[PDB]
Amino acid sequence: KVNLKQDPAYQKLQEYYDNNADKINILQLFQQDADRFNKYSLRIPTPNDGEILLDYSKNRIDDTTFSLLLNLAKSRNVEKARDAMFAGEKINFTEDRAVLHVALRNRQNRPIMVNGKDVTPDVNAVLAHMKEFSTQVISGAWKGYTGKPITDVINIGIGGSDLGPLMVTEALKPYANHLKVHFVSNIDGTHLAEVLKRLNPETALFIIASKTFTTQETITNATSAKTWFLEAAKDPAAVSKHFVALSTNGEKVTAFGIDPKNMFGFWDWVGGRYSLWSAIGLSISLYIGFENFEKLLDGANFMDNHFCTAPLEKNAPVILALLGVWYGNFYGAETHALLPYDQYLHRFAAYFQQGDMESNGKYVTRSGATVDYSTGPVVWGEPGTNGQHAFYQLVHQGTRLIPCDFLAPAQTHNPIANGAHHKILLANFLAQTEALMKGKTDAEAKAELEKSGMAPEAIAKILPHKVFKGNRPTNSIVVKKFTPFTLGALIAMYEHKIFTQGVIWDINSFDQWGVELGKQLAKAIEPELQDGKKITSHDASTNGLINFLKENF
Amino acid sequence: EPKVNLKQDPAYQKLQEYYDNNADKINILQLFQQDADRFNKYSLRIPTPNDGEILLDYSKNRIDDTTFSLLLNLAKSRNVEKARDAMFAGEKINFTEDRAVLHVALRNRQNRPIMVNGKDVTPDVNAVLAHMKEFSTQVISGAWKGYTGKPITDVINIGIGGSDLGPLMVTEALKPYANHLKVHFVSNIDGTHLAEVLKRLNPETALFIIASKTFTTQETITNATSAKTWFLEAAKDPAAVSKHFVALSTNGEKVTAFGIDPKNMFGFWDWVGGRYSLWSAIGLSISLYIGFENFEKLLDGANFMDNHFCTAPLEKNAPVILALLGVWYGNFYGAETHALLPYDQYLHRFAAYFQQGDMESNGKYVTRSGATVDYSTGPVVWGEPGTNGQHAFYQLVHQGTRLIPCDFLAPAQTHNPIANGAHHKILLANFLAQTEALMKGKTDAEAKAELEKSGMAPEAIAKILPHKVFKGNRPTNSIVVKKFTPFTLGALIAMYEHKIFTQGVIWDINSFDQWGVELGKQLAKAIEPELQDGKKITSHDASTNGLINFLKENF
Repeated sequence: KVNLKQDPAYQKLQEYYDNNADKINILQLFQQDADRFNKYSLRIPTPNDGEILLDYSKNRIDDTTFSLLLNLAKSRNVEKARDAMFAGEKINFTEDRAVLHVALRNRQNRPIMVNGKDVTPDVNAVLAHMKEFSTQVISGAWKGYTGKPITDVINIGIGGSDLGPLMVTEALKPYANHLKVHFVSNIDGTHLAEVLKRLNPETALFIIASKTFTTQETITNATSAKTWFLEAAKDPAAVSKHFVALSTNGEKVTAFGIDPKNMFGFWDWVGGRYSLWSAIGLSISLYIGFENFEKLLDGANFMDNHFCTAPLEKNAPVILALLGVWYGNFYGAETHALLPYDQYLHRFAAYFQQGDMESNGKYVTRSGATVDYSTGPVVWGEPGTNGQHAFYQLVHQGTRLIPCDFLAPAQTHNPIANGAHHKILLANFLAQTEALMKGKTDAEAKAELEKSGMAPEAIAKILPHKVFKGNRPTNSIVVKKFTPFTLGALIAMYEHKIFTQGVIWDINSFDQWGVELGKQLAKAIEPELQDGKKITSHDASTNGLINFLKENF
Repeated sequence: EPKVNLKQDPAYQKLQEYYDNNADKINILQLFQQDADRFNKYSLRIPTPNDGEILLDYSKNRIDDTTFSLLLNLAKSRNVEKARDAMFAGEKINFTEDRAVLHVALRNRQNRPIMVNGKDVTPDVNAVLAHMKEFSTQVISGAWKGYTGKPITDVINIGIGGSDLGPLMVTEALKPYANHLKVHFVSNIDGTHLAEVLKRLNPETALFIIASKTFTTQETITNATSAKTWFLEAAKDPAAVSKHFVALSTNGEKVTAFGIDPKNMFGFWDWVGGRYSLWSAIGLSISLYIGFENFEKLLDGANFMDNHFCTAPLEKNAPVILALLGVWYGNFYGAETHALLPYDQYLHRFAAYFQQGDMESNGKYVTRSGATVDYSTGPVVWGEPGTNGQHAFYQLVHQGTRLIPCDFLAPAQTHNPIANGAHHKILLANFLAQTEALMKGKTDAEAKAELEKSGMAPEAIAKILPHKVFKGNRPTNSIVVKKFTPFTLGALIAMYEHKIFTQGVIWDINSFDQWGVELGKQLAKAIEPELQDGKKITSHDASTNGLINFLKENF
């Protein structure tokens, strides 16, 4: 696969950019084209959750740009790559592994082969186990060491074993049963300690989420949790009523004191940052029930089918991928913001900060060459209207191009004050994207200042500060309501956007070699922090930091 | 006193020429190889009276002695010291709004006179503080009763922007100092936010704090009126309102019309920016949660940093140093972002807070003279605490295509030394190793030597090798405190406040206004009636119409 800057489609986009960059103005495009919203929006009907609208019209694209972008998807063989993923080819080429999160939500049970065997029965067997356990815990059948029902579920995991379950349980809170859920991930003892203070050992269920069952942070947290537990329970045999594992290592799990009957497995073709759909989603199933966890899978499967069947010019993940490449590789924007106008989705941007950045924060191509072009952006955001009142000043009147995805539901789960709060929330959702596109010219701001009765000199002083240049691009995504289905569909849509960008950049979206160096160096430092001896083994900064911390232990 | 266009400033030109000649050659590791005294030269220890030293280690940066000199000349050329003194004197440096900028007066612990409109603001500041102290002790003690004669159990701050983020972030950061009160923060106009708090409350024992200067802020007042409605459904007595709602505000007319007694209005002043307001009456939720004595220590820490910023010569002045590094990376290397990475779960909202304080301050494009900038201003600020961030996005910081200066922060001591300190040792090892890694990287030779030592078939070594290389040369600041306490937190917040200020000075922008809010607010007001009415909407651009009409079909 040829270096991307020598790809003829990429070259054509560079030529066009170099000649037209500065002449693309979104408002002017709207003024000249009454069909613009119809042309650059996609409505995706669902069986039972309404339509999903993707409105990508407030972007710096016209007919020429859109064709040139589609042609880049074609020249980088996005469709072929997609089909390779879905067929279980070993597309994680540095680890020589398949990439099959889509198998976890294969609701049609189509055969998908790995090492000569269909994985569907294995996937479905884990799901049936999750369903049985969930019912046992939720119903009170599963009892603690003094014979009581569980009241609290504590997930302990890092990265992919934490963010997904945390984000989704917060997003789908209205669907919760009576169980309280807690998430521990930081090695910082604060994280565990503040959870344990809320708990009764007799009614607490811990879920230790780690494939290896040797991950440092998660095992340390797990063992500290066990120690606390046994201070209450005294009896090591009681650990098996209060600790279960999402893992492959039956020996280690058994040695920790978990019954291996309560080990929920998954596979090397499930990436951590694509894992919430697996056994890793057990805390989701427990919190909102298995039938809701299945609807989340259904939504994801729906989107997987859209990604597979929709032609490129009507394929939501592709179009999103292409827009990001446009802003990132041609306009040079470093970042991309996720702005859900929904407080429950407060951790959505954090979740994709991982799914996107850990996937596409790469620099080596499949041929082993180093890229000479931009790859993944810094992904960030806060839900509206909170972010709106924190940082939008800079999105409107700073020096930066920041493409933003604005998301909202038509309906709220909390229609307080006869719906009044939701109307205001949606008005802001709409107005901000309108504002970013349209801006406010010198003439418009001046006319306002005159009509307000300000004198000419005062108007001169303030006027430049009141001008909004606009032409700032946004996508708007609307659902009828955020439900397990529509959330699953959206998560999967972003998963496939990320995949498609990786294919264009010819990187490996599915490995993570970049975490190895810090892990090694941390292991080397651990023993040096065990006493007050002066450390000289590193560069002078690391040494100097270590000795300062020793003075202050 | 507008300044020359920054790219024309002779000190900025000198930097540009040096960057043009040396950007490709500056390698942090090499600079350590060649200067054994590097850590000593490019670090600062600031002793505090009771909280140990604060260490800023800025040695893992793409700077040599020439770079550092040239950056200091820029802070001189742009008159940072004069601009500081002007702020601290009460001059009207918020030039678009013609207002003073005096969050430093909120923590003026020495009671120095500070003049606004011919009057010392110090007595005013101190009266409000005295009031906050009296009220906080009354609520905390149980002496302040609800409408059925019970002590308060829950405190609900309602506010947006600067009336929320500071109190939220500081209560989370100082949670080990909390008393028995539960604190709640409602900010979003999204009904979910209020509703999920109200479910946990007993109207007999809940106290609401309505934080808004004008007392007209739409989202805050909508939330407040909904809370009041809930409240009165239970209390059924307009008089009960004054036992359960207080205001952080100066509009006594509107407060009192809401049902709050003006005795329970805690005022602040127009020279207090929202994003710099937690030190004022706006901090009442903090005072309530961790007690007034602790709130004063927070103030003391900020005052201590204010004094440092005033007295330290540029070359040993932490805010200025951090500001100048950020201009180096932003304006010369072109980096768009800056990451804040506290290795501290209590500080999980620290980056979020500085998203506002930095980006709403310096996300600006018009200079003091009214001219549009032709250089970059404020970066996108972002981050998550360690080690959470570490397992989310550090792949990209290590091996992506982007320069991302990061501030790593950690304490030598934890408030939660569980398992005999074992978690905190690991936490610290990661705090240290990550910046070491970012600086040192790992060459083809280093990677290959490791691979050789695993039983790796040479074929497989060759195919994996390039993926295992780390370019390194990625800069960081490391900030260490003895412990995150109210004082050390206050000092660090102020430090970043003064970083932001110094950058604003250099860029010749107004760090203290926020005219960028207005267009969106006006366009939302127009849309409101259109969401209610029956008609197909056609008054906007096709996208806004299309979105409206799709929403309307799904109502």
